[PDB]
Amino acid sequence: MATGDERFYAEHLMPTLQGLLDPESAHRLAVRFTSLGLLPRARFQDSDMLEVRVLGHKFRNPVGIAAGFDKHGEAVDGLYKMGFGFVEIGSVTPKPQEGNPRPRVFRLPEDQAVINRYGFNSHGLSVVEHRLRARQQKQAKLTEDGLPLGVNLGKNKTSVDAAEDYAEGVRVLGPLADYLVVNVSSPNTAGLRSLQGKAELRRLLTKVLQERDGLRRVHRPAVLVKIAPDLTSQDKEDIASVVKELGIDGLIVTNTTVSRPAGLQGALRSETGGLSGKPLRDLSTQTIREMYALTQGRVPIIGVGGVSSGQDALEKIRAGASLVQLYTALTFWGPPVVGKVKRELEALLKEQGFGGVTDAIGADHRR
Ligand SMILES: Cc1cc2nc3c(=O)[nH]c(=O)nc-3n(C[C@H](O)[C@H](O)[C@H](O)COP(=O)(O)O)c2cc1C
Ligand SMILES: O=C(N[C@@H]1CCCc2c1cnn2-c1ccccc1F)c1onc2ccccc12
Ligand SMILES: CCCCCCCCCC[N+](C)(C)[O-]
Ligand SMILES: O=C1C[C@@H](C(=O)O)NC(=O)N1
Ligand SMILES: [Cl-]
Ligand SMILES: [Cl-]
Ligand SMILES: [Cl-]
Repeated sequence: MATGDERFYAEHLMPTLQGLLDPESAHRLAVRFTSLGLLPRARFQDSDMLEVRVLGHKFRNPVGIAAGFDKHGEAVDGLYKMGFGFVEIGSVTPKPQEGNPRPRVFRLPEDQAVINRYGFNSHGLSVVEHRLRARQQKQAKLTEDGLPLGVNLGKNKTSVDAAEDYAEGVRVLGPLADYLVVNVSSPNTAGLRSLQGKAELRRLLTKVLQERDGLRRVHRPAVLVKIAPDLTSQDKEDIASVVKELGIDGLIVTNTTVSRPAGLQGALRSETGGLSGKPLRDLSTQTIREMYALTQGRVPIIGVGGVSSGQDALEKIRAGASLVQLYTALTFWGPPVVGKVKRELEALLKEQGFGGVTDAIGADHRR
């Protein structure tokens, strides 16, 4: 049973490594091991119940790795090996940039949470382009086999024209991606989340979509917008409106939160940055629920924020997500968490009378 690796990781290896390594070192080591395929056995075999068709693609299972883990596209193949149904790399900025000073990442173990203020540390588009080009046909085969690749695009700290930074990303990495994400929801770049005062969001996304439409057909990715959990009701209404009007392909709901929910215990709760993990979970699920309603269920949503179990995944799917991602849970529980979530989700689907993931998408809105 896989529960062996799961328990060993969760109860012994992971807490040991947490005591030995600072969180940024732990991130770097996890990326390096993953990149080399040095992974526990992923004992879980994906069943047909977990397959999802969305965004022009087959997804063998609906559990992805969220942006921010493999920022620079170094570990994509090991992430599939780990059992993820899809991988999102980035955020990638046009020019290389260092990000914020260290320390810039903090664990809140008591809360099963993380706070980060990386500030879009990125190798930049050219480096990532060449890295993805080196495995482009391997990725075409993976995609055809139900294992798509997403690329999350960011902007540089000193850029004078945000829309131009995103357009550069679409031109350079769009041809190498199944989907692109216009991340206008980092907490850690000044001005970024403001990329929604309405006619200006419309202006940005129109430029992005024009650049995407200009790519040759087999190199033309889906375009998604990733939003924060901190938006006003007005901002959410506005985003829904623009997405419908422009024919944006989907939404990623959500990025980290700049809020600090009552009840956090970790000593580092008042560090600046975005909060992820358990305390974000229900805020994210509620944002999914509202965006699904505002878009009439016609816009695919990738649900993200605090997923650590099959129940967490199913709640997001029933709220409206077609796919989910996780990050922070991997940091606490290690690679076995991926099989755990998938096994649990399959069991819950059966118990609740769903034929598969597809049948559960948005199920709460139909009761
Ligand atoms: C250390 C860290 C770095 C991240 N960097 C990125 C990023 O570069 N781009 C992005 O869109 N989201 C970034 N995120 C946000 C995650 O993609 C995700 O939306 C969020 O952490 C919620 O999921 P989780 O609770 O499962 O971690 C980052 C998250 C963490 C924890
Ligand atoms: O704690 C982190 N990694 C743990 C510790 C190092 C080893 C590791 C982790 C998660 N899988 N794994 C791992 C990956 C491949 C093979 C064996 C492993 F054991 C971590 O990784 N990304 C982060 C970002 C923010 C804060 C902490 C972060
Ligand atoms: C970060 C330290 C923990 C790393 C765990 C290494 C497991 C690699 C598994 C290799 N093996 C062929 C036995 O599966
Ligand atoms: O979009 C992002 C970017 C990131 C960063 O600080 O690099 N941190 C986040 O939490 N979300
Ligand atoms: Cl093993
Ligand atoms: Cl409000
Ligand atoms: Cl405090």
